[PDB]
Amino acid sequence: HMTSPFKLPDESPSWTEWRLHNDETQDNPLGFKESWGFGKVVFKRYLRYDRTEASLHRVLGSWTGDSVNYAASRFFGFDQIGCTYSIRFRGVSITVSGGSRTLQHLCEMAIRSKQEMLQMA
Amino acid sequence: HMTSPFKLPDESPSWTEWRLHNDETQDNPLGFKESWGFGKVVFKRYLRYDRTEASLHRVLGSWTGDSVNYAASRFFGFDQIGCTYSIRFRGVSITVSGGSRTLQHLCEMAIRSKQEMLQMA
RNA sequence: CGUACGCGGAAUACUUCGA
RNA sequence: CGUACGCGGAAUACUUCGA
Repeated sequence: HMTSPFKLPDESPSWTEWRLHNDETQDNPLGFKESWGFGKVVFKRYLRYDRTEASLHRVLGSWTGDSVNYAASRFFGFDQIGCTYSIRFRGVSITVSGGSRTLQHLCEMAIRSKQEMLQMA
Repeated sequence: HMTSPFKLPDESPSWTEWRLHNDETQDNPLGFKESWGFGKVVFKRYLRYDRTEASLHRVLGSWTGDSVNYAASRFFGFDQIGCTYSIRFRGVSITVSGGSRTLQHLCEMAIRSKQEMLQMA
């Protein structure tokens, strides 16, 4: 059981729920997918999002600079390792990548990209 | 001679200039690298940037939604193609990717990521 | 700054198979 | 929504070679 950088559990819909949603509505999916990779390990999350202020606040809390650093530090070594944050929403994907030594900046760019991605008209 | 999505020419420093800059100063490079890829074709640019308002204004003009769409449309076909914008600055890289059908949104996210990247403390 | 290459990881696009 | 795979492209990290 590795330590995840996420503070909220995964919310992936079952194949059935996904199908039901499809027949009900795309630019209106159940949510978005985001991931954090440290070296050879990747952690993923699908989170429900409905474009409301309440929902945006909730999902922006899925990870923080501190939770990412704590999870990432477990994989640090003599040499620098590759770190990456990815988020996909409505057909568009943004990936922020860099070496572990720039993790702080990586997280700053990651959270900003996340907010902009979710607040896309 | 293919049509580039860029409106400013490349400014890659020679090996000599780069070396001279190194001995003079990293979080203070001569500039940043950005690229636009449409299908199997990629266009690249290294642009000088000194963190000033004047410089930021200048480099944000290297491409627009219109110049990207005109360059990208040359590669459109029956099926959708993969499009990508990448920018690297001070050890951090941001890549915005998606299918050609989302190019408009891709460009919106790309320009925002570019501005945030260049205005990183 | 740039060139060629290898490994790992990742992203996107198209296609297909499986629930 | 998810799984496995192939091709192309791309990104990052480490290493090395070449200017």
